[PDB]
Amino acid sequence: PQGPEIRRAADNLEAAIKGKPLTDVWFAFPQLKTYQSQLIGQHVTHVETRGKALLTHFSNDLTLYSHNQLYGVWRVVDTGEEPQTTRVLRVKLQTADKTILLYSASDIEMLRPEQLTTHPFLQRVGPDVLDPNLTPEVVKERLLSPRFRNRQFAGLLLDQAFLAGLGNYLRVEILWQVGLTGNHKAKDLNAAQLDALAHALLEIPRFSYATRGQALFRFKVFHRDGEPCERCGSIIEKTTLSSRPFYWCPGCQH
DNA sequence: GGCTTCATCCTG
DNA sequence: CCAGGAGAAGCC
Ligand SMILES: [Zn+2]
Repeated sequence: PQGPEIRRAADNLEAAIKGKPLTDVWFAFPQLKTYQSQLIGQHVTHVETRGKALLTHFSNDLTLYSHNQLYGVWRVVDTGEEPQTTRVLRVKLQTADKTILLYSASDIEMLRPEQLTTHPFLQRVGPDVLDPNLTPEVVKERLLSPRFRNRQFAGLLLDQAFLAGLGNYLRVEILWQVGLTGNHKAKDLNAAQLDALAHALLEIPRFSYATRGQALFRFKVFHRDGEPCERCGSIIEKTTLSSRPFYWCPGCQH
């Protein structure tokens, strides 16, 4: 799961328990158990996302930081229910009527206020593609910046320092949308291409965020190797780029 | 810039 | 069943 999925989940967590007094708090990790007593009777004030980083803010200025990597997943349950599963529970934030459970995640930390700025991941993530304040021409500026203008898109679109929230599926769907392979640099695009890329970097993630869980978002190439491209009819192929699987259409990506 | 590595879950 | 496959940091 990447940005869009994490924000959908964060929205579900806030709907479940934002503002509601915690009646129980449980952490699997021994070093976090000390926060159990401290948080009972506090409440989540909001669940912030910074790309794939999920920050659950509490009313006593603590912030639970969690990153699902490839395997973590949140689930909202009615309080006291525990749908059977083989995943290991890692976090329970429980209120009178709704409880949220975080399973499998291994990167979980309790942050004090300073660390919202200094934590290693939070310190180096770039702007969030789902941030409404983030505009195409800002993305365009960033693409052309000295920092990123010479990066191949293959790696750049996975680098959370560039744009937070982008992941593999988004990488392939964005590059296909604008007809580019992974081996290009922002410096060598024409202005039309650059403008198309800057818009797709935002609109595709925002589209997935709005509709993936429900015109609606669909993969055009991701996991479609062997199928005919819906734009040009060519057969979508699967290779490896940036040591991650990569899908693309040889017929209309150049 | 290329691994090498960690981490959990699912499949094949 | 066991191995490989599926986000980010580390060590050159
Ligand atoms: Zn095509």
